[PDB]
Amino acid sequence: MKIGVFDSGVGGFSVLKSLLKARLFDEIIYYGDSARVPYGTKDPTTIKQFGLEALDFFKPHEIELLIVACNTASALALEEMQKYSKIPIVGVIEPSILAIKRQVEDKNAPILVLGTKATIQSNAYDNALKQQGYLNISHLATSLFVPLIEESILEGELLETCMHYYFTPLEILPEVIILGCTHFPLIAQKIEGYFMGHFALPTPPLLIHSGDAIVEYLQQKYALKNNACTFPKVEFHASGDVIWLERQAKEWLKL
Amino acid sequence: MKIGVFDSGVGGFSVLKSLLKARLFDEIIYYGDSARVPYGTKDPTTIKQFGLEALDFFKPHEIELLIVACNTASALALEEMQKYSKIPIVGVIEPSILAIKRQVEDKNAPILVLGTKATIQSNAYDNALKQQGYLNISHLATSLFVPLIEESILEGELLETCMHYYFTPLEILPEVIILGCTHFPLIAQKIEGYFMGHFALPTPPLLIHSGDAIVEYLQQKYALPKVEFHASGDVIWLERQAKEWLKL
Ligand SMILES: CC(C)Cn1c(=O)n(C)c(=O)c2c(-c3ccncc3)n(Cc3cccc4ccccc34)nc21
Ligand SMILES: CC(C)Cn1c(=O)n(C)c(=O)c2c(-c3ccncc3)n(Cc3cccc4ccccc34)nc21
Ligand SMILES: N[C@H](CCC(=O)O)C(=O)O
Ligand SMILES: N[C@H](CCC(=O)O)C(=O)O
Repeated sequence: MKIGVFDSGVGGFSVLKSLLKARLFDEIIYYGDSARVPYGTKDPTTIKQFGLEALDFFKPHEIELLIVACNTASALALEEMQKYSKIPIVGVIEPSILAIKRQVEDKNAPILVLGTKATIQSNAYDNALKQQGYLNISHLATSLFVPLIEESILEGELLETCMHYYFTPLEILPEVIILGCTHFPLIAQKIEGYFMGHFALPTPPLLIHSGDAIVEYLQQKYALKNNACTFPKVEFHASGDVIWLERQAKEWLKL
Repeated sequence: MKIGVFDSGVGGFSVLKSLLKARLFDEIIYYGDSARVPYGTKDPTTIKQFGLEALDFFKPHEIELLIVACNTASALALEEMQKYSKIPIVGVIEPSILAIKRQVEDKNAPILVLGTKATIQSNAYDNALKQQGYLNISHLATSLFVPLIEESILEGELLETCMHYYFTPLEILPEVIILGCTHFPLIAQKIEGYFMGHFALPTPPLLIHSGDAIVEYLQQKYALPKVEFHASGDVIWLERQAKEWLKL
């Protein structure tokens, strides 16, 4: 089985890592639109066209399924992409909704959605959760987390101050935190730590990881038993910084 | 004269404002490639191509001269753009070098260049300054300044912490600081306040503004109001910003 993975850049690596461990596919074609990253600060119209152009990139690769690892693209371009695509396209939003549905029985549990400005503004998460019966939903566009993470500021006073900037205004004790952005898993522990040290939470909140969530979904939906190639063929492509992207793949994914 | 102004997005407003105040042109065609901003975080080969493509946008407008308000595009794509352009293309780097020549007589004056990662790695300013005889040139990529400014983090603890993160490691105290990025003028007084508050200085460092520098050059070189906005991203948003901040 040969599939594709699309993201605005290298961020999607966080989703790809999960996919690789789950041995769901024998071959993966990763494509990052690095020349235009980030997507999170842009509008729906622009994002949708980006999504459509991504489909064009994959046509020669003859993939049988496309994973939109980008949360922003999943929120703004997924519907349009699915409209014209002949192969199934799976985003990272619905899988997380289902993940929450399975592990969060209390419909009143306070849920906090974190993502880019575009993702949050879209209310993609909020709407899906409401449809599933959840009644305590809060969202925050922690936009600066993206560039900080890209500069590798994964700890220290600057990150702490940035988290403080976004989280201080919160008047809820989150029991569930959605890491609704490809970049957020890289500071998940820091985020959990902030809430445990700045709030009176009795126990750490449940963190929803987009990659683990989509893995769960794919296994069930497509009846995949984790028996694909052990050392799968993976290609990395991008609209820019491709040499760099390949280096990142070897350095962090050992591919 | 009818001219064009190019930037990766809305940032070029810092230059457009200077142009407008100087009442130099009868008509201006502003284009921000907001679908792909930022340029500063990307590699040179990508930025150069972005610049060439920008030229195509202005062709039907029949502009007489093009201003590249973007410091990053000025640093990386200007040479290539001028190669394939018949109309003059003026960037924001050389004009600043000239201003510095006029305002900084002391060749040993410590000069600090601030800009995007791409602009700083190009050594555009350093090379130009070296060529003109300056002996104490420093540079620093204050990358996070761009997104902080776009999110309107123009004061407070977060900006202070970010400036500290970038400035603390400096060993040389600048007497002159070049705001080599469209966004930096929005935190000019804060950058000024940082050095005045962290060191004992009788007078703040001289800040060089890209917009003011290019206005002087244009008046000089060209012995020198309809304004329309275009964008690869949300043009309506850009026009709304123009109405709010430029009253246009
Ligand atoms: C699959 C990842 C969990 C692996 N990984 C890290 O574990 N860790 C710990 C990483 O640090 C890492 C990095 C990394 C490399 C250089 N600078 C910042 C991050 N990168 C590349 C990278 C680059 C930019 C943004 C990214 C956003 C989301 C995932 C990866 C990103 N990958 C990293
Ligand atoms: C720079 C001045 C001509 C106008 N101006 C402000 O004075 N001031 C004080 C502004 O705040 C300003 C703003 C602004 C609007 C919304 N959020 C942040 C900044 N904007 C729009 C804007 C947006 C993003 C990045 C920009 C980078 C450089 C210049 C302007 C930018 N313009 C602002
Ligand atoms: N990939 C984006 C983050 C980076 C961007 O804004 O392009 C997301 O998951 O929302
Ligand atoms: N216009 C850029 C800043 C924004 C970007 O990186 O594109 C500059 O002047 O360097």
